[PDB]
Amino acid sequence: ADLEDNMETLNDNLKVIEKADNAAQVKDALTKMRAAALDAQKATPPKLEDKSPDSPEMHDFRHGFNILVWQIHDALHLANEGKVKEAQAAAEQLKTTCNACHQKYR
Amino acid sequence: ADLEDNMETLNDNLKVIEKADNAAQVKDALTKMRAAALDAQKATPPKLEDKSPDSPEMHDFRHGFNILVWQIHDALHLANEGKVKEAQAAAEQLKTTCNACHQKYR
Amino acid sequence: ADLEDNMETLNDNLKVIEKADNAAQVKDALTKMRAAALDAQKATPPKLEDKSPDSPEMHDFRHGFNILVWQIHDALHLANEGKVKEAQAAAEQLKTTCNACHQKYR
Ligand code: HEC
Ligand code: HEC
Ligand code: HEC
Ligand SMILES: [Ca+2]
Ligand SMILES: [Ca+2]
Ligand SMILES: [Ca+2]
Ligand SMILES: [Ca+2]
Ligand SMILES: [Ca+2]
Ligand SMILES: [Ca+2]
Ligand SMILES: [Ca+2]
Ligand SMILES: [Ca+2]
Ligand SMILES: [Ca+2]
Ligand SMILES: [Cu+2]
Repeated sequence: ADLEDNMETLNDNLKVIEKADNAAQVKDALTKMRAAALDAQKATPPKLEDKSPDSPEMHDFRHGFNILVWQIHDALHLANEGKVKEAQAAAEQLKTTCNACHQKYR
Repeated sequence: ADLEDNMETLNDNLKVIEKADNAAQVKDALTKMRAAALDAQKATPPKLEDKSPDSPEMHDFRHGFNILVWQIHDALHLANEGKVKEAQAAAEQLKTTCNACHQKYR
Repeated sequence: ADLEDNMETLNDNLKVIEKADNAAQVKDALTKMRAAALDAQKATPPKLEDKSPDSPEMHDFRHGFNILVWQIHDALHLANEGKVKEAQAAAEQLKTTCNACHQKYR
């Protein structure tokens, strides 16, 4: 997928996670987010097409998904255990990471 | 290790995983695959020696191991739990990822 | 944080882990190490300021944290399970990875 299909996959599944009722549904939505975040790590954001492919800011932009992918990983494991409320809370606190990168390059 | 020693480590341990009987053996072979996949992520594939070190295709080639390393991670956790059959099935479905990258740069 | 604040976070938490008594304390210190190791992956080490931003040695330097981040991950999961002694032993065997990179670029 391209960058914004991924971004609309991170967002849709955030709402799904906040509204889910069993482990399976949270586990399902986080698994999608992780694939999306990894695929996103390829792309070149609009704001940085006018700069060099290995701009430091292009490296800052890839590092931001590592933070994100590692927090989906913790969230996912809570879900695999069945601590649904804890998994829901972890997913909710991802918006810090989404919106840190957002104000830089969005 | 170099690129093809790693590739022959991914392959040998695939057969090992498909033929194992306890959690320990699957866990052992997947742990080897993860080290191999990470070490592989360094290398420069033959097909891309004649292109620039930061070719997009050299970045596509490193991204492919992330997909791979993250699916070994799930497989490994099933094994740590003891769901041997589920871990065996996850390892089997890695060949999609092996052969996606393969037709591009192998 | 900058590179050496991260390095002094990896070190402080190593001692903390070796001296902890419950799962929670090990889990706490490893979680800090993982954030530190990821943040460190950005930086450019002193020894390699006088070389190109995408030196192979600058790529070797980022690969070293993957090895490190993936071994904190295993350690952390032992701690989440409550195998404190096993988690303590995993953290102790990280110094191989710390000191492999150290003799290259420290
Ligand atoms: C950088 C490391 C980012 C992280 C982490 C997240 N997002 Fe993101 N986002 C980023 C960029 C550069 C852009 C602009 C891309 C563009 O096409 O203009 C975006 C955009 C979005 C969007 C809008 C999609 C669209 O149709 O325009 C959404 C809905 C979005 N981002 C959501 C989102 C969520 C929920 C995140 C955390 C889970 C998240 N993003 C992380 C860069 C980055
Ligand atoms: C790219 C991201 C790859 C992934 C993921 C996997 N492989 Fe791979 N493989 C890749 C390249 C560029 C090459 C050519 C390297 C060369 O030395 O010519 C290969 C090669 C192999 C081989 C052959 C080893 C040899 O002696 O020539 C094998 C056995 C192999 N690959 C196996 C394999 C398996 C089982 C994978 C999934 C677990 C896998 N590879 C992933 C690139 C990539
Ligand atoms: C490279 C991939 C490294 C890994 C993995 C670890 N360290 Fe490291 N370390 C690295 C460099 C290039 C440097 C020099 C940076 C500098 O500021 O000079 C260091 C330095 C340290 C330090 C000293 C901090 C200071 O105030 O100078 C410490 C205490 C340290 N490193 C500890 C440490 C530990 C405990 C590690 C494993 C858990 C570890 N490092 C990994 C590069 C790399
Ligand atoms: Ca949209
Ligand atoms: Ca609900
Ligand atoms: Ca509901
Ligand atoms: Ca061979
Ligand atoms: Ca068998
Ligand atoms: Ca057998
Ligand atoms: Ca110091
Ligand atoms: Ca003690
Ligand atoms: Ca004590
Ligand atoms: Cu895990």
